[PDB]
Amino acid sequence: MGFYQGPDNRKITGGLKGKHRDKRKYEIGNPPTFTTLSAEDIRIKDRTLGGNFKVRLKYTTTANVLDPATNTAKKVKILEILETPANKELARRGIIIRGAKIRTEAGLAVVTSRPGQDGVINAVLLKNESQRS
Repeated sequence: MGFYQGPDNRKITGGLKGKHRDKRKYEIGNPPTFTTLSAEDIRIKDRTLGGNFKVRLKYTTTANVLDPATNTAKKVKILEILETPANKELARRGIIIRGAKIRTEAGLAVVTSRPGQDGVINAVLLKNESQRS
């Protein structure tokens, strides 16, 4: 009870600290080179490509002329039927009936059998031109 000094407060300013200036560290510079290709490699599989398959021989329409003079049966190509059978329109296709005249690379022959599995109709040479009258 008389006199007493009150709470004296001062400003303790001790923030005397500077920062630093920043430079480059170790940043990624140049990128690496690239790969080439495999185009020519695929072109080497492309160059060695195979050829093409060939053709086959087929069954030509034949008449099996037994030649009575030589007594030997032969396969000669069919020209045409001359003496018209009842089944002429079928004999055009080559379905000829026994007794109808036909021309072969041999001569005039008469069909003496039915059409074979080859489409080969057996015939016999009459050893002359049979007069159609």
